Amino acid sequence: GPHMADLLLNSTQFVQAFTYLIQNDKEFANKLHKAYLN
Amino acid sequence: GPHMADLLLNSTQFVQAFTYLIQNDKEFANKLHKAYLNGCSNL
Amino acid sequence: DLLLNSTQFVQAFTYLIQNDKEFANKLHKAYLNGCSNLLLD
Repeated sequence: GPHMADLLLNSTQFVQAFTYLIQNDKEFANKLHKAYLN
Repeated sequence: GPHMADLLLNSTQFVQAFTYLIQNDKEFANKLHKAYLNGCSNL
Repeated sequence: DLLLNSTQFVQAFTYLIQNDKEFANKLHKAYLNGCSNLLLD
């Protein structure tokens, strides 16, 4: 039984999934800076 | 409870929910921010 | 290195996820994968 609350984007598992993604995606920061400009 | 699988967000709903959460949830935003910094300095 | 602050980052991220479809989908796949683990155990 995963809970209804466990599937919210801000739950542990997802934050973990996202931060891992962001922290490790080499291009992410460029994509991010280039996007402050625009 | 209900059938959890039915909570599954499509890519458009996903972008809506994320935007909302990153804009109104300080904890959420800061964790993503720190992942950004770390990424920067690590890479 | 620019190094945005958390105010600047939210704005940039919000913009990114709304406009760069490649990146949004990447996050969305991350999310689906998390969902899969949870739901299909």
